[PDB]
Amino acid sequence: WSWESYLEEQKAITAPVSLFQDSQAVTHNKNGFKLGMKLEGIDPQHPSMYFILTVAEVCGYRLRLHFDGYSECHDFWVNANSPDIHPAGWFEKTGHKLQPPKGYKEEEFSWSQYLRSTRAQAAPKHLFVSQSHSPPPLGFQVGMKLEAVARMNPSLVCVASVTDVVDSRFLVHFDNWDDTYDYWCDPSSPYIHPVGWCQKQGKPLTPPQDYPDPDNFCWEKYLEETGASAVPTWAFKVRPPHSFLVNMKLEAVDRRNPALIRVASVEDVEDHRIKIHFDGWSHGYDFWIDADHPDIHPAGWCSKTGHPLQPPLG
Repeated sequence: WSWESYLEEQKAITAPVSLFQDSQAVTHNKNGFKLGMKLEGIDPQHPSMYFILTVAEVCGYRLRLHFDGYSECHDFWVNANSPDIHPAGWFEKTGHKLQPPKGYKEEEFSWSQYLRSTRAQAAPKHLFVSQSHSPPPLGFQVGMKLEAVARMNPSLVCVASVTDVVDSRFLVHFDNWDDTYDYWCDPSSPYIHPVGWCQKQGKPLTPPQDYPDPDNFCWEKYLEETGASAVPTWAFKVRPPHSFLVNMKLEAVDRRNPALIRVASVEDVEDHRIKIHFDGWSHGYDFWIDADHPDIHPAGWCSKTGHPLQPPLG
């Protein structure tokens, strides 16, 4: 099974490499991670928290991460060029807090001792794209407020704060709302707006949870109450809409079993998101995803990275 013949057969076209951020397209970097190596990384489900992680599996340019001491049903995949993982000792040097592996207390964890008691190695520093050596995102500092879209199913534009900054990105948090809604962005995200955007758009702004007298939430009053400043307008450099067109083919990670990447097709589009359909499967599986999501790639990504591509259901 090659893409050449599948295109010839379906009389289809692939989404050009130029439509992808090149972190989604780069295939020539070597994956240096090895089974057993230990490191630090955020919990996808709680992006504001850091844990000790172990490389559970290596496949192509990807790897499965395991929360030391916890159940294997929490393992998740990332690409080797993921900005959400860091080398051992990162949190300490960056002043971040670490959630100790199951069984330890924050006051009894030292990499030195830990590696020795587990007879393991820390993944070398030269594998991580993110280890705080980069220039912070311009104009976005911890404590600043803004309006951002929360994937609350359905989505809402809520009052939010920058609660963490790492290298070139920041973490958006929704005031007094559940932690799990946080997400890392950069200044060009299409989901963030400056304080006051909603009012100027004539849209409803969702105030903090249980904020007294929600109906009359007032940004100026709130910034006064918190002493927080608003992310300055100039800092927002929203990116242009993507140019993926319907029917273009590409490769996407199966979110029913992320260990697998299938042949995919653009089913529909919006300004910043595309709808994935896995060739040969029901449409019940279609799903929307941001155009810059790290789990979609140009055709041939698997082959070039040594990862198995699942052909359309035959």
